[PDB]
Amino acid sequence: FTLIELLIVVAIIGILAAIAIPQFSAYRVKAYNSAASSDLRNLKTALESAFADDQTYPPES
Amino acid sequence: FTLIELLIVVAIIGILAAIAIPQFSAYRVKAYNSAASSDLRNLKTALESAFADDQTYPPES
Repeated sequence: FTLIELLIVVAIIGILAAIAIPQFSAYRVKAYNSAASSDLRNLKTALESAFADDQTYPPES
Repeated sequence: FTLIELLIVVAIIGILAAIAIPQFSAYRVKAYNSAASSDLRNLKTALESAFADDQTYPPES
């Protein structure tokens, strides 16, 4: 509308364009880690189930 | 909160929804089996007790 109105908008667009976007890197690597430790604690039950069938842990591959 | 925040959540919900759920089928069939072998080894003591009363194993049914 008025030149002064178009001077507040550009003064607010500048504000709302920098709101300290956080580093969402550590908060995701923790999920990837806790998939692998879960997966290992599960894998152990398969190994120690298979031993109590065969008196041996499985052959590799 | 922020669109980027709602992009990590959907990136973690996808992770924590696939954590390699193991096949809990063999680990239960072993229990059903070891009920029946226990039950037989017990049933034998009843048969060979009853013989030493009557000089005969029981009639069927």
